[PDB]
Amino acid sequence: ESKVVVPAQGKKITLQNGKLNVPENPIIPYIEGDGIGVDVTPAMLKVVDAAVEKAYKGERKISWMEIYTGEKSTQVYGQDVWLPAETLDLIREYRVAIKGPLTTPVGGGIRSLNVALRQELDLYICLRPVRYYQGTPSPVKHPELTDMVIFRENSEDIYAGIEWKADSADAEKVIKFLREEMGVKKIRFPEHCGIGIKPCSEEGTKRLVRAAIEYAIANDRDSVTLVHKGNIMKFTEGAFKDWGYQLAREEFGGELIDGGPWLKVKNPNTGKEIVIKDVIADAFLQQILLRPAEYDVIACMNLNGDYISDALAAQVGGIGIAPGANIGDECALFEATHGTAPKYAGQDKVNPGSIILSAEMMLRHMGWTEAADLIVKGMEGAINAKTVTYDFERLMDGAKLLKCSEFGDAIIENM
Amino acid sequence: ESKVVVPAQGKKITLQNGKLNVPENPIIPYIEGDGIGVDVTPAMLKVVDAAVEKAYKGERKISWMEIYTGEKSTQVYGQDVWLPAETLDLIREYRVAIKGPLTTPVGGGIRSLNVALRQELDLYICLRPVRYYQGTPSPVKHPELTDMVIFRENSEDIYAGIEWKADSADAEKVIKFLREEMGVKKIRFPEHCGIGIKPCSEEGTKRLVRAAIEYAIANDRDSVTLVHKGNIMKFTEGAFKDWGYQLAREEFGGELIDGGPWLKVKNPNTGKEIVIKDVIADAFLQQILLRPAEYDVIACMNLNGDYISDALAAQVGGIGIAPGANIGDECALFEATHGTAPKYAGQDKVNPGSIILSAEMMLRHMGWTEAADLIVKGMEGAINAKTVTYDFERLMDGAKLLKCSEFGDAIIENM
Ligand SMILES: NC(=S)c1ccc[n+]([C@@H]2O[C@H](COP(=O)([O-])OP(=O)(O)OC[C@H]3O[C@@H](n4cnc5c(N)ncnc54)[C@H](OP(=O)(O)O)[C@@H]3O)[C@@H](O)[C@H]2O)c1
Ligand SMILES: NC(=S)c1ccc[n+]([C@@H]2O[C@H](COP(=O)([O-])OP(=O)(O)OC[C@H]3O[C@@H](n4cnc5c(N)ncnc54)[C@H](OP(=O)(O)O)[C@@H]3O)[C@@H](O)[C@H]2O)c1
Ligand SMILES: [Ca+2]
Ligand SMILES: [Ca+2]
Repeated sequence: ESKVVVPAQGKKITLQNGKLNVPENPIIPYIEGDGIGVDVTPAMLKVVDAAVEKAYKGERKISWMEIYTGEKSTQVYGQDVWLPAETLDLIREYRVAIKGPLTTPVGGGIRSLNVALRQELDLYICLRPVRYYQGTPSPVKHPELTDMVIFRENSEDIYAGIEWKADSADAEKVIKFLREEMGVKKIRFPEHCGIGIKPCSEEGTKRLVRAAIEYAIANDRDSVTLVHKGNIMKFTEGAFKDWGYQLAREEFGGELIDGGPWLKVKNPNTGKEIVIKDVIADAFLQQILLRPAEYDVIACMNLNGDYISDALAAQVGGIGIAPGANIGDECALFEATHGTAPKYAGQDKVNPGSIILSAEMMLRHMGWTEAADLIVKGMEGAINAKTVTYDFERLMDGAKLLKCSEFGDAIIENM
Repeated sequence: ESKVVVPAQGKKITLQNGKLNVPENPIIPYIEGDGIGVDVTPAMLKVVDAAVEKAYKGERKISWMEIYTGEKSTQVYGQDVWLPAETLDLIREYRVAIKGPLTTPVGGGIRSLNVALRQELDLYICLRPVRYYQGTPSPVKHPELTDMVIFRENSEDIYAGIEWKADSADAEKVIKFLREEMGVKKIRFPEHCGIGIKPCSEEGTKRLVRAAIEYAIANDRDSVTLVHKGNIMKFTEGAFKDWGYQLAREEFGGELIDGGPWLKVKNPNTGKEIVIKDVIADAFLQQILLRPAEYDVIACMNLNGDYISDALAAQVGGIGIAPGANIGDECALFEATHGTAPKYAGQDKVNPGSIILSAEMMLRHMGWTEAADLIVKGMEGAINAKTVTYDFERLMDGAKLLKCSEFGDAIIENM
């Protein structure tokens, strides 16, 4: 049977014509998450409820509905149930959901549950905004210069999970086919050799870049940068870059700037010129440290987006406070972006900032911008007050050490 | 015919039993490089000659021999000669060589000439040391904490150059084979889809990691860190990690630290315990900013090494002064690690620091440690004197602006 309880009071969010219809009493599924999920999720629930309560004076209220994935799912549904079918059904049915960090088992041939959720629900946009909160300790001199939004492709690239183990019958079969049927001469050592496949498609690329450009338009951003390693991977990474520029030209009236290759796209709402440009991935990892102010919206493939989002989070001292969304055409899943940190689980110690800012993204996605703004306001005030969790406090002079739950309260206090 | 002139005075370096036999008058092939190669290469030649002259009081002298690759090769050997066979022969024959940056053409289906040199000569180690020079402007607060040596695998990974263009007959053929014969269900969009292949082998992994560990032993370093994304790419990146730890156990008496997974390897020369450990790639890009002091020698695959070496160079304000070597069992090629920057070519403007420090690596590789030490000493003094090229000067208060050639002289002045 199902162990999920549909809330008595509460109504389902619907989708008509690519627009969400959010009732005053939306049911929002949430996954508590394993490890420190037990610490950060309740802090998130309280902070969100408070922002919603304050923003709309009791007129609106989320009906939270617990659903399962990860270690907790095995405890609820039994031994080998890490990702129950009903969880996929419920996220699609209720349109908007949030999760803590997840335990994926090792030794049982199971692939990342985070990636499973993204792929099964076709949540092809991994959306990671990275900004600086004044007062956050940072290893760089000018973290305030970083204000970027990463659009990471979620459905393709080496993340597809297509690979075969060295010395397996399947690997030999693939290698045999490549060498004998495809005439491949470039495998340096064809014995005891693992093999992985990297796909990149026009449709996959264009739906991702389309979203990145519409976002820049909607939020009056200054540029979209395609980041790629196309000089070495001509037909995957290079094709991503070419398809990206082509989409700009074909759907958004992009026009050559000078002799190229950059394009200008006219914001139909503000008349601002949005620059469409590109940077090679290795150079980009240097540019985000050396010239962060020159970058805004980023569009890139799965693996590059993984690396870029994490490298940027570290700049802004945001390793434990980086928000994230996974968005598709039919539903969306917001998430803590850190791991399960089991050594601290239950100690009410870790930073709930990441999952709280993903909840800020969730509220904004719902059109509840007022409540979202209150969360941003609360976060800004609490950090500026130097009333923070251990991860910040240990890097600061004369700050005040707060528990996880207490930092949640400090956010509410600063709304 | 050949347009290379073998120097009248000078003798060939030989190799016996994995040990270089370097005469007092070694012939060293060099490739000038395109674009700013014309600026940085002569500065390198002068600085090296001066260090060698001073170190050994005229007893030793390099006989430089120009050889060709890139744009200059087409001017010397004709239209489509970007990489003449003789260049590969000469680098292998003379054992040690150095190059400026290279022009690879676009639009002619030619792959990276840098990668061509590495693969054709089986230079399977890309060696990139990253340290801080006092006085260098840096975007981070504590660049002095960064002192790492990157061992980047050079012969495998997606760099192999194995891929087919979307909509090509070959791509369809591969995709057909994967779906129908291999039962692949994970290609999200199989139409208009480019495909690349990622190989990783036991032999490829182990020769790279073996070198990294022998280096840590020889240079009394504190740890070797395997960096990988093995949680997503189990059979390539994950296999690299497993093979790395296994090599440590099997060849260097690595023993479990606590419950693992880290190992300790006893330095047979100093008795120091070298830690063998591992970090996931996205987290590692955060750790190099947040905990740089915890890292020393790094061993990783081709693409990850590309990104890591560049991200680290940016930390230490070393984007134009990062040295690099490509080392195999039979020869070695030292290189400027920046591009050709054609907008400045011939202006005697850019930083020759990168190619000069690669020449420092070359001299050290030759066993000429005294001359190498003089280059390090000169570089340290010149930068500390704030007498530097435009790339440093523009980031500094009250420094003195020097031309490329003049910075070369300043290095000599500080020896
Ligand atoms: N099979 C599983 S579950 C698996 C395995 C590997 C990777 N991953 C994935 O890779 C990512 C990293 O996970 P992981 O397991 O390797 O890292 P974790 O062990 O979960 O966390 C590593 C460290 O990050 C810091 N940290 C994490 N969350 C924090 C918070 N909210 N506040 C303050 N500090 C925090 C803590 O650092 P300090 O100890 O220094 O304070 C913690 O010890 C996650 O997305 C995870 O899903 C998953
Ligand atoms: N087909 C070819 S040749 C190709 C194409 C793409 C990439 N690549 C490879 O990718 C890497 C980057 O090359 P690229 O062509 O994209 O970059 P480049 O145009 O060669 O250089 C880009 C910028 O880097 C800075 N720079 C480079 N060398 C410097 C030095 N010695 N001193 C001071 N500043 C320096 C300059 O920045 P500022 O203008 O700000 O002062 C320069 O404008 C190279 O390894 C290259 O081989 C090659
Ligand atoms: Ca990540
Ligand atoms: Ca590079």
